Parts: sequence; C-alpha cells; structure tokens
Amino acid sequence: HISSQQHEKAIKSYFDEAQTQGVIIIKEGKNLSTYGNALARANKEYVPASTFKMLNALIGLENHKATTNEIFKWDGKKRTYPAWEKDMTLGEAMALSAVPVYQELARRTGLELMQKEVKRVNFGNTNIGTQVDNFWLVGPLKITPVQEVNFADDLAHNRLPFKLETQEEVKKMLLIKEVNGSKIYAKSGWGMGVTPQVGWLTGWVEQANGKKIPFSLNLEMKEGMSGSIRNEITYKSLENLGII
Ligand SMILES: *[B]([O])([O])C1=[C][C]=[C]C(C(=O)[N][C]C2=[C][C]=[C]O2)=[C]1
Repeated sequence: HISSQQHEKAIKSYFDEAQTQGVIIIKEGKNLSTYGNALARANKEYVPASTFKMLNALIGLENHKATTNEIFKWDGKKRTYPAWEKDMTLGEAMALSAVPVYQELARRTGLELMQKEVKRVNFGNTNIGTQVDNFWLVGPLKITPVQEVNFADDLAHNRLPFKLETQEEVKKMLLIKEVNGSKIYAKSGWGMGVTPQVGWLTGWVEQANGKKIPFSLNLEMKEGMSGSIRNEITYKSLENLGII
C-alpha cells in the first residue's frame, strides 16, 4: 500500500545518508527496476572486482581445477588482512573474499581457458587481456549493473552454461543472510585498485516460497567507508520494497 513515489524517496535516501552515489537494480520475473540516488549508473561499466569470484568458481569447478572440499594452503607470506593467513576452501575464500585463493584458482585455469569460458558465458564486456590473475580487479574486464543483475538471475535459475551441479556448489558458497524465512545469496565487490572505487553486492533473495528476486547494488566507495554499508543499504532497500 505504499506509493511508488515513497519507495523511490526512501531508497534514494539510503544512498544519500551513506554519502555516496549508487544504484540498486531489482528483477521481478522479467521486469528490471532501478532505485537509488544515481539512476544513470545502471548502464555504465565498472570492474566486477570480487563479484567475479562467482564466475571464477564456476569456471574452476566445471573444469576440474579444484573441488569443494580441497584446502588451498596459505603459503606463509604476509597478506593484506590477517583473516587470509590461513588455509581455506573456495567456499571459505568466497565468504572472506580471499583474492589470493581465487588468483590461485585463476592460475590453475590459465589465461587461454579463462578467456574462452568468459567469451562463452557472455559476461560483461568479456575482455580479460593478458594478465590471468588481476583482470577482474583493474580491468580490462568491465560489466554494468544491469548485466550483473542478469548474471545473478541466470545463476539463481541455473541458466548459465555449466553443469547444474557446478551451479549448486557455487550457490551453497553464497548464503550470507537468513531473514524471516528468506535467504539472501550474494557476493560483495570492492574495486580497491581503481579510481574511483566501485562497491557491489550482487545476488538474489530466495523467498519463503521459492520465488527468487535477483538484485545488484552498485555504489562508489569513498575514503574510509566500511564494506558492510553495501549490505546495509541492500537490506534496507529489500525490506522497504517488502522483498524481505
Ligand atoms: B574484492 O572486491 O572483495 C577484493 C578483495 C581484495 C582486494 C581487491 C583488490 O581490488 N585489489 C587491488 C589492488 C591491485 C593493485 C592495487 O590494489 C578486491
């Protein structure tokens, strides 16, 4: 019973209050809706940053480059965060957004195979260039927030060109929140090596009854904001629209 005018104002305000510029795109069935305080972001291109982990994992598992239970050893060298100085599964690495695990996986896959799986999946601008281990962080691979939500819609519905079983395994890695019988599956993205910095939270809500509502939040990370603003805004918006 809320006017759409009021949903629009309430969601814009969640971005206004964090003092950033951003958008969240929601997909109900085949219908895309854009909210936020910077609507024109919707079809601009940004690096996927760690959102790429979802595709990177799909590629690695499908092509037998790791298993769901394989433990990637920490090599013992100092890491940018101490939470990374441990051995982990791809799943654990997904939750921690541990890039060196995912770069290990990228190296196993190899530049050639990576390029072909990324052209095959039609992901973003599909260009990975010559560096197998940072293409999703500093370019040249770029994707828009529309493409990101459509990629989430595909994964959520198992429509990507990977075995059903590969898709279920990557989806088990993605559960970040349970809120009143709804489950939020998603991956965060933080473009730290680019100016300005991009922040993403891409996924879908799986409702009490099996409807799945894909979404993609996309904003600018400002000097010392924390990661969880991405989540917080996503959750405020989703609740505001009665999706969760
Ligand atoms: B991801 O979006 O969660 C993510 C995690 C850790 C590190 C990065 C990253 O963007 N590193 C970039 C780096 C390369 C040169 C300078 O900084 C992303």
